[PDB]
Amino acid sequence: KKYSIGLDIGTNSVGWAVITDEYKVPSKKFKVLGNTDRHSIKKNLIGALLFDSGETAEATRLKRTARRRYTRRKNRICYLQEIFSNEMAKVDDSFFHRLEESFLVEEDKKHERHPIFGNIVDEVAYHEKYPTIYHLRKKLVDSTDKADLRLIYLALAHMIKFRGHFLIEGDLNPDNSDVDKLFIQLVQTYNQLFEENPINASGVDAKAILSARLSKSRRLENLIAQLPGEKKNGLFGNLIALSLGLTPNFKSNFDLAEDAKLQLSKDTYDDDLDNLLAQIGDQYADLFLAAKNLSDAILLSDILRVNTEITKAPLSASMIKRYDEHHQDLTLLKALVRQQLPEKYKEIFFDQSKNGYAGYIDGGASQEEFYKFIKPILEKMDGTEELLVKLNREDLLRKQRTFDNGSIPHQIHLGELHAILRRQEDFYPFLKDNREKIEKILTFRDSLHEHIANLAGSPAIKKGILQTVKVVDELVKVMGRHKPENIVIEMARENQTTQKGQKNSRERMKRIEEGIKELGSQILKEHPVENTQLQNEKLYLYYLQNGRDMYVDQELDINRLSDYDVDHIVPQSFLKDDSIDNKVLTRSDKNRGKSDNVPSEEVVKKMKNYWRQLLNAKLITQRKFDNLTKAERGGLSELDKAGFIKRQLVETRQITKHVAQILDSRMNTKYDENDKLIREVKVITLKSKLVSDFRKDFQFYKVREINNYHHAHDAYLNAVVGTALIKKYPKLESEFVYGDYKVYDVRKMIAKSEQEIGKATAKYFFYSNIMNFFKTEITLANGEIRKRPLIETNGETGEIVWDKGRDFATVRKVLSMPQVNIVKKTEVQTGSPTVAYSVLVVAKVEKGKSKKLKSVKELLGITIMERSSFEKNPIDFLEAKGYKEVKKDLIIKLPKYSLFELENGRKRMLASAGELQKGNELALPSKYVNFLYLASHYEKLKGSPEDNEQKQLFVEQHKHYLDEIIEQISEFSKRVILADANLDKVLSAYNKHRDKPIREQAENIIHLFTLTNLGAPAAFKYFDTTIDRKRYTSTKEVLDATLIHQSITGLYETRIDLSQLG
RNA sequence: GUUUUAGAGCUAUGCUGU
RNA sequence: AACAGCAUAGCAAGUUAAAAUAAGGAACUUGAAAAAGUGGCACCGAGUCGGUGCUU
Repeated sequence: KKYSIGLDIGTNSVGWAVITDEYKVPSKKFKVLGNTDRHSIKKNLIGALLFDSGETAEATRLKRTARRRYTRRKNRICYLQEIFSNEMAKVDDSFFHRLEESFLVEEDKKHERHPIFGNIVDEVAYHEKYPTIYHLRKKLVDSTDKADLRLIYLALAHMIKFRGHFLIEGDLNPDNSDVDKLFIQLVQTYNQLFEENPINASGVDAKAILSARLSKSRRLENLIAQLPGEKKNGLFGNLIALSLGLTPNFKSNFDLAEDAKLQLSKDTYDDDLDNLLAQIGDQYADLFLAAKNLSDAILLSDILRVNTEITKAPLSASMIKRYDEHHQDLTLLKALVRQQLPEKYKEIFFDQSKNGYAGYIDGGASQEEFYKFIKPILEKMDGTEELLVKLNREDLLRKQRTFDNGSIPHQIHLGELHAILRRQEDFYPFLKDNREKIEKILTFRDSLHEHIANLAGSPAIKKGILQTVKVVDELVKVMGRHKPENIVIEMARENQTTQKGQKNSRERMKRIEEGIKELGSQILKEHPVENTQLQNEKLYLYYLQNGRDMYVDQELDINRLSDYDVDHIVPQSFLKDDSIDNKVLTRSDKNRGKSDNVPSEEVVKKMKNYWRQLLNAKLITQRKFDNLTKAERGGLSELDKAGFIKRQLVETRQITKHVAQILDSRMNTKYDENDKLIREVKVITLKSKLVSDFRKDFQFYKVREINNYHHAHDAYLNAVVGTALIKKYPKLESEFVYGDYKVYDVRKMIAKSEQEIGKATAKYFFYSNIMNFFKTEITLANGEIRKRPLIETNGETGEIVWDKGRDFATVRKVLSMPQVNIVKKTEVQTGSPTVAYSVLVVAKVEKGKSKKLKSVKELLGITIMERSSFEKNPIDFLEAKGYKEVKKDLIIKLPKYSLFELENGRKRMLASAGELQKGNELALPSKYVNFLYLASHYEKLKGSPEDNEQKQLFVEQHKHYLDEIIEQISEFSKRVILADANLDKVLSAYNKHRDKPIREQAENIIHLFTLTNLGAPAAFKYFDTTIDRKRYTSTKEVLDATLIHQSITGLYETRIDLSQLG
């Protein structure tokens, strides 16, 4: 019908949900297979999937290769031959036959040994007049005389063999060229991916500093001599060092225990990069990928100082100049060494043993070794002017080919192709006809698996992408091959692992330190605060503010933190951002004025001076002070409004764009009479902050530890928000919906007056905050509350979008729904013996002294050295192992984590051949979940005072809710886990500590949820007592149990009963 | 970075041979 | 004499291109495999999902 699917892709889960126009989750029926009679079943459309990482055939069939690029080359040269064949059979004669047979010696040629034309004359003359290829190419470029079709063929083959990369899309231009703008892009990406400890480059002419002709060390040092805040050992210093050709290290910045050396010119680059990334984390995979575009530009600048003409390759001019210089130095050096200092001449030009000059040209000698060897002679030689500096400048006797013929955009090549074709349009009639096609093939650049492998990242995300694609295909096949109207994609942020929770504290500690030493106030001396206390927002802002209120000149008291209030410089009605850059402290928020704009001018005039000594201390940023004094330049403008719109609705991560492109290409396939792509399935991408604030605002709280439902919860919410946005603002689709859409402007979205023009024009909105229509009342910065219509409808078509009374109840029901599927992906592992996978075998064994045989079933563990021999002849294998009369048909392969269930619906998970794991999940009511979260967050409410006090009364009324949650876990434990002594200790301790404060009770109940937690048994702590794990050694009760084959998503289930077999 | 083939080497001396 | 192969003693000089790449001491069905397929529709309820109607 009308429906949608949200997704949330991470390293540990894939969520999925299905909604309708009213935002209801359908509930349907599916068939049951197996051997019992549990025919009736019915499920929801909400679930999640989990898989464990590790080396596996899946992890290998997503690897890196080259043979494929090589065969791409062979098919493209074959295509060249295909194009040339017909017109040569129509122009040349034995042209093609002689060129293929070139390896044969002069007794079986059956033709003439001169492949150029057929005479001995041209042959040597060819390279005599065209020694370096650039001669030939330049000749075609600026020559109007006739040429040989075969020489054009060879030249064209050369340019396509060395074509380049595709790291930049579109035609070349200053936007995607030059140096300074790319440096600006790098610093902007750094300053975006961090919120802390920034770097400001105010109009530094980076091109003149980086493109200057210096050594590989001095060019690094040159910019490092600026940017005071950073050091050469910093991450930025390592980045800039990497993007020139040195060998930096990656140890100290990421605190790793293994040395990491990486170099772009080195062949093994990507393998080291992805190993590093999979070690550290995938959020940082946007800082190295912005230096591979700066090093390319820098090398282009280094090679192309020249550009005498316009219709030439400046690289070609530079290269031919280099060859001429190489010849000239050949002659001079030759003369000097042979004449002036006659000895050692053989040692330099003929020895070839210690890699002299001839050894460097012909032998396996390297440039650095050659320079080291030739240093002493040049040092001790007389008349060495104009030579020594160019030695360590690396510009002596340079080969025309080095490690820099990859860094090379294909636009220069295609432009020279176009120039050559234009020069020779008419002589060959097919050149004009097929110029478009040859351009198309030489610019032209697979399958779903190959595209998934194409993204540069750790294998975890790639596995997640593959599983996402399979989940999408399954979901679209459930609904009768009907395509959706909206599919939101949203990335799952990784929660802090308590390691990065300290590093940010250290960074803000550095901030407060540098401010305190720059200014000189003894705030730290009067009050000692450590990083465990920097986590307090009000305290850290108090230290940021030196201890003085900014709207009124008076010192702030320390121990009256309850009375103070936190405000926003930008009112939340205009923009929703809560970070430190837009949070300040004051006695009361009533000093801002009576307007809704940035604060009044009457305040800034008084404490301008205070704000200068705040800003020059580097403790606040330029953008922060810009928002502080936004009122002096007129106020809010259309450019600023569009800026906030784009910051709130437009993404910056390219990997999300990549996966969105993958799904858009995979699903959207229909076309029209023209060559336009009919985009019937829209793909919408959002940030996490929207859903986070939605939950925080409308009290749909989420807890992660209780069970695995939160992934699917976020999956539902994201699609819910996305459909409302697309249905509310159709014209803003070009901002977040992917595709080549029609651009728009800033004048049509912004009105002139709030109440005098709002709701009186076709224009959408006036307040810059997009998410205001989610709410029912909009609070202003002055205390006035606005009223929104009960039913929200689109003014253009006339269709409703939002129902206040129905949608909230439906969403609350969806969150309170108790039956949500979770599934663990079963896989076979590929690659103190280790068991690859166990087997189930029925056979006859000897029990007693008379060797009397009886048929049994036992769990035998095949080792990793044994699986192939098991495959070849399991009958005699098991006969040698100790079994007799094995049933080949009844032998069933069992991998790790196979689902077994017993009476009363209890489920068990297999861990090894002699141990077991839990296999059931707890379901808890939404009200109890809410109470648990609120009790855990009594001090960390981080909300308005009225909401906070209402919540604490809510907590303190329902003191019995503790009693029936302890009850709830008790009967469930007695039902399933059967750990009697353990329940005995837990309830004894609980009755012991009944009267202790509700807070301290809360997190310890959360800890006690570990017994019901899914996975291997694990120890935990109560208030003061410890509980040790109870391994499930017995493996007999699984013999009469039942096998349930749980699917990839949980939709289809088939159950096999082990009691009937054997 | 690796392996072969084709890019007529010259002058003066001596040697074997067809 | 011409030429091939040798022992000299000196003099003039370098970057392109096809080829090669691994004997290394979830569950089910048809198919070797690439790959094809397998699980009905509405209503009222809601403790791991239940009931009713139509229809395979």
